[PDB]
Amino acid sequence: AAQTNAPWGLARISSTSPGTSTYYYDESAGQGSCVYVIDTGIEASHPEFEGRAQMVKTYYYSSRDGNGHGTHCAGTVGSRTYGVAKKTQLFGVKVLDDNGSGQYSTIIAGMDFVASDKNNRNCPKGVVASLSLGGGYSSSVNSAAARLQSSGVMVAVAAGNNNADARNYSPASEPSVCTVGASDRYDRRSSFSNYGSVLDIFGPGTDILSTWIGGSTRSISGTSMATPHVAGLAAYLMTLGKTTAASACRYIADTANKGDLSNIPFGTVNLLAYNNYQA
Ligand SMILES: [Ca+2]
Ligand SMILES: [Cl-]
Repeated sequence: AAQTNAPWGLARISSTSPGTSTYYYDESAGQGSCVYVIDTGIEASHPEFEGRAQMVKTYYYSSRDGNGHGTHCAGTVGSRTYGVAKKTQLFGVKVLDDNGSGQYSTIIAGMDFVASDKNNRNCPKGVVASLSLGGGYSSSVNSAAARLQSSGVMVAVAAGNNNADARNYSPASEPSVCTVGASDRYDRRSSFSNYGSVLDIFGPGTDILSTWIGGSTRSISGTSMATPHVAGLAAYLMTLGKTTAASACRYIADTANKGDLSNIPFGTVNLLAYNNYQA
């Protein structure tokens, strides 16, 4: 399949070179997989989700995404126009308030929730969790992310946006999950992206167009935007049978575009998520 005039990041993950405009992908499109978006919620009614999104848990007064962030990230995972895995099932877990903030105890509880809830969902191609969130180092947060991964969920987490070593951020610094840095459309490390030995992969994160609340769309930037590219790529690759929840991060690193990014500090991977699609 090919999507012409795609958001740059979608085109990027299906090209060995920057600057293209068509997103090439197998039409299975993540069908049969499920991705939990652990965030501010998801506006499931957005036409771009086509009935494939639903809220399954909230830690606030409403399940409504009153911010937009969670809807944006969900859209990069799996919306029709803006998503990597256009036929996946999306599940929203609202651990962040409508200002985009959340307490660690709440974020932990939402991870544990997914580890259990997935046992009551039909996800025959597997389960992914996208965590476009985090703050400073916390062993308890890292342990929660490790638990979610061990339970059989492909965990993708944001590296953080401090132009600093991700070793001092959580859940970014948990080794056993997939820690995602951000790049721009010219294959530079995004100006804000964290780096370091714990990063597994880069994805597009500067000026990413996706869904927003109110049935809208907008472009924003962050390692929060890179993360759902990787989560969606994992779902896509799991539906194709190429990898599993346990092995998907490693598979994505194995198959990544290598040494194409600039301003990567020595000791950080120079690896850009790539679907290696061959019509
Ligand atoms: Ca890792
Ligand atoms: Cl709910």
